[PDB]
Amino acid sequence: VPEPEVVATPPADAGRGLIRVDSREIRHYSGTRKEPDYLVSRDNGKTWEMKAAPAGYPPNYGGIPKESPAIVRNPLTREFIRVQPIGGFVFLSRGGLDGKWLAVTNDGKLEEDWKDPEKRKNLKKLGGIMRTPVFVNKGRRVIVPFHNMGGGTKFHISDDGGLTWHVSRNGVTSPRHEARPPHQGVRWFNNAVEATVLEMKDGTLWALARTSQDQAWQAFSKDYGETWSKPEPSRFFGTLTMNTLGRLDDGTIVSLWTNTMALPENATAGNGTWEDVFTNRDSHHIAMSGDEGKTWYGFREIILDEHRNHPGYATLDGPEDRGKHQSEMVQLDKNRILISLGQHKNHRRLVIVDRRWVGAKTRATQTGKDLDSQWTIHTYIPQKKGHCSYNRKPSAELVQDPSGGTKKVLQIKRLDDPELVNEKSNVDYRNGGATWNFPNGTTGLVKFRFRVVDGEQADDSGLQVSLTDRLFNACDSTTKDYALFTFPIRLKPAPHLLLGMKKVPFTPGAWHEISLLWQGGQAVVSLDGKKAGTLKMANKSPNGASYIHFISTGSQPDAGILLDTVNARVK
Ligand SMILES: [Ca+2]
Ligand SMILES: [Cl-]
Repeated sequence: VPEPEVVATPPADAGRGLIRVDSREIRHYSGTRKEPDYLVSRDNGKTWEMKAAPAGYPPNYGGIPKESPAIVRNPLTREFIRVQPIGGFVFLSRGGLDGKWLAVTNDGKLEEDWKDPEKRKNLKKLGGIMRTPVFVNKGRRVIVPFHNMGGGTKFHISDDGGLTWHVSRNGVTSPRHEARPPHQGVRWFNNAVEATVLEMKDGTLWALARTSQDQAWQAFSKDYGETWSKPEPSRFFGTLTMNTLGRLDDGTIVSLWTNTMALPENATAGNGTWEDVFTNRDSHHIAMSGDEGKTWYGFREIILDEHRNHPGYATLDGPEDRGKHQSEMVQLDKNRILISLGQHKNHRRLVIVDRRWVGAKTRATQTGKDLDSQWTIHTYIPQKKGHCSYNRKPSAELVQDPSGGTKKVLQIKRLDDPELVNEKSNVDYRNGGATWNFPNGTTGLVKFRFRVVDGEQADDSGLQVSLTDRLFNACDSTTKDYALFTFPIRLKPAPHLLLGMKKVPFTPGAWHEISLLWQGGQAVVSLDGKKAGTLKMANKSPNGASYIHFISTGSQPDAGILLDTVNARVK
């Protein structure tokens, strides 16, 4: 069963503009300010080329150059509706995407002659930053989520195919972040923004929205979007990144999001009215549910950002926002889904994912072979660069296997690098680390092979090992406080595992295997095939474990430990 496959770079940041035309043709429109165009696949998503749009397709009067308008098919008429991410007009098609297009007027009529500037003055303009129109109530209503500068998500609502519009009575909100430890400042405040909506089988609507909390928040509507329930945390971890929900032909729900935890806010973060830095946008994830969201599986990494370790990350080809957050999906066939994801022309991708891969129960890795594609190891140079970015370094390096032979293995240690410190922001990212994804499970077995490096060690040198339910940065020493299960490997006074107050010795100069067998609220730890002790769950999870996280613990430069293989099996 195939791993995720990159097939192209979309012509706009992801999240809007991907649209199926027929059984073989799929398009991704653009935000171009010039003659409209689109990226097109004519082989159901495998290969792609740019094409100019025909003369009757409207230019982008609103929007912005890096974002396409949203294009959605009306399920009753099979025509299309188009809205921009911001500004511009409401366009409806007659005769398809390459047919005639009409703009909605303020008086509920349709305007054919929209290339006349004077006639554009009386066209309907929907306010706010908009996401994707969705058709609900047996196709008879269309809703467009939007947010303004402060009051949270609300919905533009039309009951006549988009000709006339009103606003929902309420929408979705979420609370402000508080500067409590480990935070030294406030996260940029987003009040339940950038919502995705799904119609559930019982007619209820589910809205899932981006927040300043550790997870997306959600609300539900029983009246097709007019009114919404009290907002609550969702099961999808992530902060200040976008969620997308969709449904496959057979009823299966798909959730796409960036399943990450940002580094704690530092001492120069503002009052929350603006963002200082993004440290959580270098991955994208997928989970699925076959039972209307009662249970979920997957939580797999679709892709890691190829540039994530780079010391020029923030400023290569301009300073604008980049990464793997934002996404849109189109099903290709029973087993395959096409996803557009990310921001910036060097980071944006179109990727094909297989559902059988989402449902897999095992994964294995060797650091020397798989570092580039599978391992998050970057630390940050904590100096603001570009638009809300930091440049990076790899925090851990491959070295020869001390035993001999051809394996390269990962050295995880406390770095001697003053560039990873910012005194005024009061942050220090010199502890190297590494983290790796596997399919989600509430029960599982993970095994890893490690060795103490033969050299000088500090008094607190070692490795904190954590099982987590989202991706924590390699250099984040607070991971243990949020982990499902966690324990330290200590190198001094002599090497040992610490399980509670139990010390379990092991030898230097030799490879060792540790296994973690978890079930419910307990994890059994084994060393070289012998039971070593049992760990109580530190944090409950709505989902289960889907990452193992390793971080050095030394406070002075040390030699650290080597990491070779990791294997996971879940049930
Ligand atoms: Ca911040
Ligand atoms: Cl943003």
